[PDB]
Amino acid sequence: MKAVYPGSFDPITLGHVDIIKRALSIFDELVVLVTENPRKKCMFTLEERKKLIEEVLSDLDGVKVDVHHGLLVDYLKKHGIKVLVRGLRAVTDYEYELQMALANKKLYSDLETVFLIASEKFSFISSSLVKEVALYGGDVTEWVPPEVARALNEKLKE
Amino acid sequence: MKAVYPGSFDPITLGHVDIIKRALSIFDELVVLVTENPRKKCMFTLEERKKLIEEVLSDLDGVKVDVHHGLLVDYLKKHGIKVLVRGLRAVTDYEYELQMALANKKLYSDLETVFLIASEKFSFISSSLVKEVALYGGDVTEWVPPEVARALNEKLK
Amino acid sequence: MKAVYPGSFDPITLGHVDIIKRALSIFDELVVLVTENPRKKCMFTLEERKKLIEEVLSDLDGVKVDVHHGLLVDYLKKHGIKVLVRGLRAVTDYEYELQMALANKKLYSDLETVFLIASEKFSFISSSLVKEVALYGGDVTEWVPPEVARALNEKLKE
Amino acid sequence: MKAVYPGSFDPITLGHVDIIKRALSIFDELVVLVTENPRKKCMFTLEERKKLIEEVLSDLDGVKVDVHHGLLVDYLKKHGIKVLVRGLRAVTDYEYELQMALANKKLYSDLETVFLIASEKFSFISSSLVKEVALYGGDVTEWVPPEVARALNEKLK
Amino acid sequence: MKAVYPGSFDPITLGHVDIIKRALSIFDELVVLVTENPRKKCMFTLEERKKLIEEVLSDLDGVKVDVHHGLLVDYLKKHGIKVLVRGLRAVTDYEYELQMALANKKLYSDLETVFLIASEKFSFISSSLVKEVALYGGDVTEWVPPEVARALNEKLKE
Amino acid sequence: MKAVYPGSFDPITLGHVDIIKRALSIFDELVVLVTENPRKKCMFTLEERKKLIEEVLSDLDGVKVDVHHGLLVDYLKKHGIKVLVRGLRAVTDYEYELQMALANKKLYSDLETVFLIASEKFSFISSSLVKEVALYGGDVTEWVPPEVARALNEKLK
Ligand SMILES: CC(C)(COP(=O)(O)O)[C@H](O)C(=O)NCCC(=O)NCCS
Ligand SMILES: CC(C)(COP(=O)(O)O)[C@H](O)C(=O)NCCC(=O)NCCS
Ligand SMILES: CC(C)(COP(=O)(O)O)[C@H](O)C(=O)NCCC(=O)NCCS
Ligand SMILES: CC(C)(COP(=O)(O)O)[C@H](O)C(=O)NCCC(=O)NCCS
Ligand SMILES: CC(C)(COP(=O)(O)O)[C@H](O)C(=O)NCCC(=O)NCCS
Ligand SMILES: CC(C)(COP(=O)(O)O)[C@H](O)C(=O)NCCC(=O)NCCS
Repeated sequence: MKAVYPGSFDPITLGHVDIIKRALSIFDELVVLVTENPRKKCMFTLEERKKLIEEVLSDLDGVKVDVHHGLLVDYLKKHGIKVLVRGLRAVTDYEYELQMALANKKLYSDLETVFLIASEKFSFISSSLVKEVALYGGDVTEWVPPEVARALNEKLKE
Repeated sequence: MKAVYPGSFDPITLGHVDIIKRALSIFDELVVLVTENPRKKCMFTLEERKKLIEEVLSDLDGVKVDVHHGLLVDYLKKHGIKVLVRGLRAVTDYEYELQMALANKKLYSDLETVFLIASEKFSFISSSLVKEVALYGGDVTEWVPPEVARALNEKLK
Repeated sequence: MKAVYPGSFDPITLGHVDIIKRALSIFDELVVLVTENPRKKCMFTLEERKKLIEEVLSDLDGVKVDVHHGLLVDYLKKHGIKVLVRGLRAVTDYEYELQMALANKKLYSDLETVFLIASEKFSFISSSLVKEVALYGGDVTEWVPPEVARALNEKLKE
Repeated sequence: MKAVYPGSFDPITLGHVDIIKRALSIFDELVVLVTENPRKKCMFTLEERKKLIEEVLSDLDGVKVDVHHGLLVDYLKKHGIKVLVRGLRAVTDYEYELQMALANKKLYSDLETVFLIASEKFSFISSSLVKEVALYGGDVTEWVPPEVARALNEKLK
Repeated sequence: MKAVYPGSFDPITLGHVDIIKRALSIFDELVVLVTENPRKKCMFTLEERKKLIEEVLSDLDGVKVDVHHGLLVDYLKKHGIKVLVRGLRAVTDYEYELQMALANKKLYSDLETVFLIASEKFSFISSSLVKEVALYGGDVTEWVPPEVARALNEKLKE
Repeated sequence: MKAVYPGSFDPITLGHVDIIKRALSIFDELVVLVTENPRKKCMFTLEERKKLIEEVLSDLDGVKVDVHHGLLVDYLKKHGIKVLVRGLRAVTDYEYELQMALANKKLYSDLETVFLIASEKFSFISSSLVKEVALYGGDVTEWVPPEVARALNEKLK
């Protein structure tokens, strides 16, 4: 069965990769969906983020990476996908997640949003933390794949 | 007794209408006050928002709609109003509401901020949700009055 | 207009007294209702609590003190009261309040639960904290009326 | 694929039944597991709760109801089940759920705890609310299956 | 400078040991104070707990282990200690810690309660979790010192 | 022992001054570090903020005021400081403080971030609140030092 893992992935972290790998143990097919969050000004374009994720996930079976500019549930409806996966961390805004899950279900009544728990080691990181630290030249090697560390380093020069 | 229900109402949703109606069961006179939130960029002007609300509330007795550009407690002091009504949702920033209630009371010692609980159906909606969904062409009809759905549709063109 | 301010008041604190005083600015008649909480083992009997509160509020106009053993909304329906007042503190279980308000409104549709915010000075106290400190002989004089400090002291000799 | 939906179910509510029906959209087999919570004193025995749930879910395909007295992950390991399903409400202790998910995953590395969101209607109810209202003679009919309203009625005599 | 690390320590976990080690990098003298929490029924007596802690910390310099049955601030006042150290975890009741810090500062105005953050790995563990798991015969080896795993095993036979 | 109290101090409030005074009873040397928060647009420059704080703390022994534009831990590493002090309020985003403490300790393994509790009177105030109220011409006298009230008044003209 198919699921979508939607997110800004700006950039993708090792926490995200963990959720992807784990989600694949429940859903045979996973779409990692780089989707526009209108409440964020992103560092990387949607396509830059897609290419990064593809490099990073390159030898996982069962995973496809895509981008979406519109209403999330329209992507799912169009492709006949009825499951959304999201990760929950200690630093997650829980009411935000609930609000969106409930809103999405109202817009798409067949939808199920399924949450996995971040492991302890990734429960307090975020893309935002990663970018902030990299932008001041800190080491983010333990939080992101090497592809992403390179990409961040370049963007901090450009 | 008179109370002010202050908010961005950008736009007013069914959750807001519910708090208005319920607040009127306690306070015989309610001022719905469209007030500037300096931490928000608003979709509709203060006056567009007043007009929607007036259309929406248009046969409710006991309600007046107004706008205010300054310090909220100044409106209440000038009009002799000593009660502020606000709604509490599952998705409400509780510390923000407390902070603001306490700051307002510091500024205006006779003030009481009184909170009502949003019903379950409205406890996870907000104007922000409504606008985001409308802006991507989703149906917001379950969350807003039809006057507002119309207004949002126009604004999105 | 009539309102009920229901609670364990076990014992009543200066924080409760503040909410009573403030609620009386909005509601002409206030019933302070000593109500059984089935999730607590109380220190004082319902009647001991009623008596302390009466001593403590003795010269406030507009306040009546009463006790109730049953379903809270039944007290209100019986007496034609449609407003419940509760205080909100930094240490309040917000979800429990919200749950109870919404349950109470499902049981009694005309009901409105209204919340006042505890002042900063009382926003981190509770009857529980008071009892625990008095139990170990600490001074609770800044948190409770003198009558209550007295009653606590006696109870911790018994 | 099999999952276990573990809980006190003391008693089962319409919120739990909703999660069960929805989980069955994802998992082909669901074990509803009446499991001992050592931080709770139950109203009904584990076996009373099992019988109630079996009455309630009687014509749902794909569900089994069972009881477990020990460590949750031991039941899953024993039966080769590697998914746990839980529900998330507005009134859920989030940090408790995370703790327990993380602890269970430590104890059983192949485990995944999967969370579904309770609908708005069921996001502010709990078994504990139901029992407290029932015990004071309040109507809990909109929160529990009729079977459970009956059982609560009897127990309170 | 002297500090007290007060707690139930029922039993001491690796999370507590981490806080102790780290607090010693700031405070040259640390008193680990096994103190009675009246809102808990403890598994081990205060003396059992002291003994376990002493076994566990046996070759740490700068640490003393003690017990206290009364009001915490009375121990501190008696011994001229003005700093209390507590740990903060993702599963900490933050309002309970604040309440108690503020209450303690009210009862002893010179006191400062200082909080350290638990590491990610210990941020979701508690003595309570440990005891629940052990009680049902689960491995708590990664969460407690071996002395404690042994003590827990014995207690679960007794 | 030396500690850094880092913050935007935009502007410094009486709550910050209280944490400074109290931190000085534990740490014989305190550096108040005006540091860039990249998630905020500041009202005052780093140097305006440094100068305010210096006026405000002028007769406190043991305190130095400084500014830093980069990674916070780099300031500490450079100066051999291994303690960071922060304040906890009712209105503090706890998860954010935790996240940053843990991240900082990852980047600088000798570091301890140590938290003091804001007194009740300061537990619901913030520089943001102050700015918002001052902006609308409200009295912020009870929340900031008179030097800061003045500075805010100027800025608003
Ligand atoms: C990108 C995301 C999925 C949120 O993910 P994020 O937390 O990784 O930013 C986004 O907010 C989203 O859903 N965008 C599309 C708009 C939409 O479908 N719904 C918003 C109303 S629920
Ligand atoms: C509009 C509102 C009442 C907030 O309502 P909102 O949550 O609907 O945005 C606003 O923040 C407000 O009070 N605005 C300007 C006046 C003021 O006094 N602000 C300081 C509050 S301490
Ligand atoms: C005593 C109290 C008011 C709670 O107040 P407390 O927080 O002061 O203990 C009580 O829990 C209550 O409302 N009712 C007792 C019985 C009842 O009505 N229970 C169901 C409420 S949904
Ligand atoms: C605690 C509970 C009964 C279920 O919780 P519920 O009461 O929230 O429905 C849970 O299912 C459980 O696991 N009980 C058995 C003991 C166990 O495995 N404990 C360690 C959990 S980390
Ligand atoms: C031991 C502890 C610090 C709590 O520690 P714990 O949270 O590890 O159980 C305890 O509750 C305590 O202080 N006990 C004695 C009673 C007291 O002095 N104060 C509570 C009044 S603020
Ligand atoms: C960002 C901030 C100034 C926050 O302080 P504030 O809460 O007073 O704004 C913080 O003190 C800090 O660390 N800033 C510098 C940038 C940095 O080092 N960021 C990585 C945070 S892990």
